[PDB]
Amino acid sequence: QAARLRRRQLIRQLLERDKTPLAILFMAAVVGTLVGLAAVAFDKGVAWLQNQRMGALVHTADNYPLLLTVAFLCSAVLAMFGYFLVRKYAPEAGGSGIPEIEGALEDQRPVRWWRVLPVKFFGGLGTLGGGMVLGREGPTVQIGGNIGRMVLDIFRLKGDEARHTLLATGAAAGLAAAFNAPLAGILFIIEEMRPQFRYTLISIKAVFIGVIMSTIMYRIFNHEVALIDVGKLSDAPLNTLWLYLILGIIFGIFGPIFNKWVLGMQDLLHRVHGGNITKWVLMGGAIGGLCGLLGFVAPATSGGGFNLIPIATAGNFSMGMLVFIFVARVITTLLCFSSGAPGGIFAPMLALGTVLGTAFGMVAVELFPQYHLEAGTFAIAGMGALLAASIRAPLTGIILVLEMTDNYQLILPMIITGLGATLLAQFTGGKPLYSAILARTLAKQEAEQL
Amino acid sequence: QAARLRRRQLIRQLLERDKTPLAILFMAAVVGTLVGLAAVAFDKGVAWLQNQRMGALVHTADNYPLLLTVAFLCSAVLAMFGYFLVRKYAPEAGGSGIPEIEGALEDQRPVRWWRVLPVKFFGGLGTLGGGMVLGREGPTVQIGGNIGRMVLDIFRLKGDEARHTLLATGAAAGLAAAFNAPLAGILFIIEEMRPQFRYTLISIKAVFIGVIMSTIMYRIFNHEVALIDVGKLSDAPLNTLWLYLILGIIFGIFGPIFNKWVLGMQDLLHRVHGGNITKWVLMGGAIGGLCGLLGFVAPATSGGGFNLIPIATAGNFSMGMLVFIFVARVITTLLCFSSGAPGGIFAPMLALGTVLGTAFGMVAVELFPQYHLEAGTFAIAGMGALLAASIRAPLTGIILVLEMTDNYQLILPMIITGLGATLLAQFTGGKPLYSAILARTLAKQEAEQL
Repeated sequence: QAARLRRRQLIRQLLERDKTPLAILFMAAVVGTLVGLAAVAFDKGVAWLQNQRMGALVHTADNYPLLLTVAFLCSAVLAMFGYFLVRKYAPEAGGSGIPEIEGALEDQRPVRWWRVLPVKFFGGLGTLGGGMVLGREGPTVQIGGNIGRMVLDIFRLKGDEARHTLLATGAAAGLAAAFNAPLAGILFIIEEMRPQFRYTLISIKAVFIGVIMSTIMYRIFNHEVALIDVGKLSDAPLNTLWLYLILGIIFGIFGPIFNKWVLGMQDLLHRVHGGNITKWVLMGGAIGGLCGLLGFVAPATSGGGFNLIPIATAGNFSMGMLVFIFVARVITTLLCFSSGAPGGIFAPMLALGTVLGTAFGMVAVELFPQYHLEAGTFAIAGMGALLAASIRAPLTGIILVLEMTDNYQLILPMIITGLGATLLAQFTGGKPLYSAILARTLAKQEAEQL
Repeated sequence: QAARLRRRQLIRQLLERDKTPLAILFMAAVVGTLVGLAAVAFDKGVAWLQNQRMGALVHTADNYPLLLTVAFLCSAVLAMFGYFLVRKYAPEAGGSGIPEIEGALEDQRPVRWWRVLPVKFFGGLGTLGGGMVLGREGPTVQIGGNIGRMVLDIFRLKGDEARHTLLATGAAAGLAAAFNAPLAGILFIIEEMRPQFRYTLISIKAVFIGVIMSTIMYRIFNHEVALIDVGKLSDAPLNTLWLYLILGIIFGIFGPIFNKWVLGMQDLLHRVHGGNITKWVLMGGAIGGLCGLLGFVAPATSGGGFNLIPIATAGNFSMGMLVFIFVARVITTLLCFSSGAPGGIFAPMLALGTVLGTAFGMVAVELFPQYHLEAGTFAIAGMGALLAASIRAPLTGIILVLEMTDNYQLILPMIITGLGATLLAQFTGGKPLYSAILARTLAKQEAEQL
């Protein structure tokens, strides 16, 4: 009966497949409407502190000394307000938010919306609005997971089913509304987010419904908008593909290395505030300010990244400038994330990738003039190549780019790259940056209950 | 230690995540090169029997009586040769091939490439080349799974890991090269194909490598080609979205109903050959011929579907003609699939969807002239809407369309439809057509070992 019994199960299971209680759906449908209706508010707000912080630089646009200082001041002030809410009211909403919600799907590091919501919301609203090199996924994904179980508790639903689900959708609807990438939002909650070592109980269809409602919300407000807009680029002939493997490899070897820095520098930053709820808040206002300053002198180095970059570059920067920008951001990016302020490195890793990808093309363009190349295609190929080597979630990367870049012509080179970026990132022993961070924020949670 | 032990595991697991033995990869890399190099050969061949079967209709293009008969004759002959190889040498390669490979991932209905390969290959090469309303995924996906374990056995690899994997990739690389849809190929092997009631042991990254190599093969041969080509259509403003829900609902209620027919008519077809390895082969040559005839008089009703349809329609058919075509194909489609000849209903369900979707638009166009609508967008919305309600695998449907239609502008309406197509397809109690077929081909395998 070992073999002949499985059948009696499957057949009862197959013909019973796709089980989703109408309440989990109608509910995920709500998590989406809110998680999304949240990001639109968050976003439009972070975009307002940038409008104001930029409005004060034309009021005093007479003398550079004052200007170059109010700049540093506004960002430093906001970064403060930020690191504060995090350090005092909920040290959980510091950093990204994915590695955390990602744990909550394994049932650990529970979710306390009652705090994290208004914290992460205003905290990040501070850091991002400051003009720091932080992406806005972290906040939305977390605020999302939270807006998730918040409604799980307000309507008190039972089972692991409705718990794991209503959370995941809040997260997908999160990432989705952060980039207006519904497809990328979903594929994320099932290649990354979700618990990876044992069957899950998340209902895809519930996630879907979430993602849509969230995406609809984004469309409702941000009418006729595209975060990144590059036209259509050249095509990528077969006799060119290999070049994208080479690039994938480079992203591969670099991917892990970057992790060591991002990961190992949130240490060489803990040895400057030691946990001091203020020395920390001051250190933050410091780098936060540094950004506001860079925001005026050489903006290529500050900013949430794509705020102009993937575009201004997928077309025309001097080889050197690229290199500068790359390194410049490599720092500022770590500096802001590693410190521990609200906001993720998802976005800024898109920028870095785009810049590094461009640079590669730059070179390939002049070495094989027999190919008639446009550096751009290499910028798009390597846009999510860093995600692929660092947080190691290619599919979500590939679809996410295609989602907001719209050049399916390059779908092949895009994979060829991102795929080799996960290989050379394994044979060099790297780790899913988002997990390696859970491990840390978990093993250092274990040796603290003794 | 209940709670505090899980941690000691995860942390050992997290930091150990992404385990893939270099041999499984290098191997999947081979399954892809072959599974793909197989479809290109299969395809180009099925396209040749259509060139020849069409070459004989210009040799005798004088008199309609002879013409209208050699037409029926060639198809009837080929369909014969087809149902034969299936009935005599391997009754496993009859029907699609997905419900079967889909079982092999649960470990049942084992795979015997030594037979099924040359059978499904030439068998379908017969049926499809005949011009029957059968898609070419079935054959490739199966021939793929088979080319899969074939190399698992030729190189004899161990574990459930390398078995489940090398199979799945052969399948993904299958679907992938069948539509030149790498992304759809992958998302399929993880929303459908794969065992759904317990953690799997398939290595995504292995699948990836397969899909690519397969897709590269397709590009290697079919240079500058697109199976379906519709330009860019109008955009889909917010004040229009709901219309696509309505459509999703309709696809929802219809989805299951169709299943009952496809499913319940492979019965009202068994009562005409009773298992007779010849009455069957004759019944086949019959409907197979019927197609060759329709292939000349009203082609909208025969053919693998998109062979002109999703295009000639995503633009201009009379409301009625659509209706005709819809019903006409509804039959011919079942008739060919249900009979039990090699070839799937994946493709033909795209056609039906496109026709039904068009029809919906047709109507919506003239009812809300306040919207400035193009029926087309509704054709694309509902292209994979049948897949969504019938085989109930939306994500694979949505990406598959976008993959070969290239209108991301409609990504929202595409989901809004396909999503509502799985809801109204649950609240009406339908089942994953691909599973319901495994159940059947499994429970009738159990009551045959007594």
